[PDB]
Amino acid sequence: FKNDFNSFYYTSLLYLSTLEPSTSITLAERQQLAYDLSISALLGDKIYNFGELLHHPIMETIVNDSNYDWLFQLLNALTVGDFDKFDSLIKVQISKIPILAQHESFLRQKICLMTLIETVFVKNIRMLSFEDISKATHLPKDNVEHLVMRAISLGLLKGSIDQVNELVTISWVQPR
Repeated sequence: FKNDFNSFYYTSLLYLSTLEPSTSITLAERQQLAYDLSISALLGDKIYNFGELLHHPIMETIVNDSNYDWLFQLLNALTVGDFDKFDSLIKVQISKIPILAQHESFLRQKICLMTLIETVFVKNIRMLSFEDISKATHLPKDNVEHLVMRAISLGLLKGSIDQVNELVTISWVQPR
């Protein structure tokens, strides 16, 4: 309460940083911390990388036990923008989990935000069209403007939508 998930995630990582190697945390508490970090990233105002989380040694505690394999594979599918893997898990894990069901549209938007931002970064594209973005997000061209506008609200990039032309121009973006 009176927090954001990116902030909770950061405090959660910082707690590992402040602890001595003789950690009070256990394997069981690490499984819960790995889970909580990941749910926080899945709902994160500021997580865009995800790749560091997906390989942080904290996660060894769940992947080696298949403890939260569904959550891990969901955050993996976001990390690579793999809509088919994401959709196959979303088709089950949203329905079974009330927090994720409340955030169903946040999950499906975060993959879309991230897929575009990665594309713009790695392919070094600086002008795009609503068509290409719609292929990369599965939103219709008539709605995709609002998704990419929200990325600028999140402060991830410096760009301008050119919706009258069905276009976008980016000029800076956070590294993937």
